[PDB]
Amino acid sequence: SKFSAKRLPSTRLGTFLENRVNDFLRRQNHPESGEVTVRVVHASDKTVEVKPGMKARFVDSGEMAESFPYRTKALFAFEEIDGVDLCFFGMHVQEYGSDCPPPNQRRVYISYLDSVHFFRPKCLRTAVYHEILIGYLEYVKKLGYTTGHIWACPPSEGDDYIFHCHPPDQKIPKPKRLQEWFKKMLDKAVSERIVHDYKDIFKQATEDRLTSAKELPYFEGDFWPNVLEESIQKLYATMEKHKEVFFVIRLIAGPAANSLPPIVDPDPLIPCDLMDGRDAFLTLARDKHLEFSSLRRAQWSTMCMLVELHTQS
Ligand SMILES: CC(C)(COP(=O)(O)OP(=O)(O)OC[C@H]1O[C@@H](n2cnc3c(N)ncnc32)[C@H](O)[C@@H]1OP(=O)(O)O)[C@@H](O)C(=O)NCCC(=O)NCCS
Ligand SMILES: CC(=O)Nc1cccs1
Repeated sequence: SKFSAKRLPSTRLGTFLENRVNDFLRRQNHPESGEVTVRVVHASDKTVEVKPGMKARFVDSGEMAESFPYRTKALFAFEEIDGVDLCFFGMHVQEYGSDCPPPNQRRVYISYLDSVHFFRPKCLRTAVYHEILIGYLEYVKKLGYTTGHIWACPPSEGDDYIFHCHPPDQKIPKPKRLQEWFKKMLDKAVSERIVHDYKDIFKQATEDRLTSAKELPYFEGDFWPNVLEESIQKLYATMEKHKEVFFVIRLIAGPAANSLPPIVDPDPLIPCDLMDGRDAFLTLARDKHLEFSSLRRAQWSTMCMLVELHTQS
């Protein structure tokens, strides 16, 4: 195909992730594995605005920035199966750099991740997802982001985070399973000296000696900004109750976290309105019936998705 995944423009981030995954695959040496291609298909500058209640309380008094700048990225992984691309993994992230005001400085937030379970061989699928995620943490660490933030909430039945119409026998993990799955990924990263340690949001706030909501990171679309608006101590109660779902991941700790030079992202902006957050691709897939429910349909949908990405106005 003149519209292959591999022909999508390369990025340092995508190159870094795909090389990590394919090196994992070379080590495993399984006869059914096919080459993985990771492409960043959207990167744009955004700002998240403090909502009214929090603004009135902390912004207007000069205690908190009014908004926080970030870059959003969308990336996708593809495996070559039978000389045909298959998109099997996607993620959108929010990256708050070194000039972003506290509390958000040098943090990354994983907005959404999703998958379609046709990776071959099946016995390496989870392992490959973990390699992608560990790579992403490794990469942002190298650039100088200090902390990663992951929300482990599975989609409710019939809801698709990124890919329209999942396979009917692709089970959706319960929250306990997904939380353990993230722990498994983070433990591997700990072993590899990528992650220093990780904590749920309640344990984090406690160890941080947080006493004011103005000190919690404030991300676009996250649970916490909405919780904070309703509130306007009871907050600490709500952090305890939902603590299992919210991982705070320390990449760089202690003194080496405060002497850092500015973060320099070597990758350019990538305008792609189709991939500016998850809604537009779901809308396109719903309208054009790009389903991901069987290997065959997913390959066809992948091919259509690729054509769109290559031919974007
Ligand atoms: C998160 C995700 C990528 C992990 O996929 P994965 O590595 O294959 O891990 P899962 O936990 O889904 O599946 C592993 C195994 O547990 C099984 N399993 C999953 N959910 C299950 C359930 N509710 N009951 C019983 N078994 C289940 C799977 O069938 C699979 O079994 P197998 O590999 O022996 O066939 C995938 O579940 C997914 O795309 N989920 C939807 C998106 C999402 O939850 N995003 C979360 C954070 S934004
Ligand atoms: C405020 C906060 O830490 N939000 C989080 C989002 C995801 C994991 S932790």
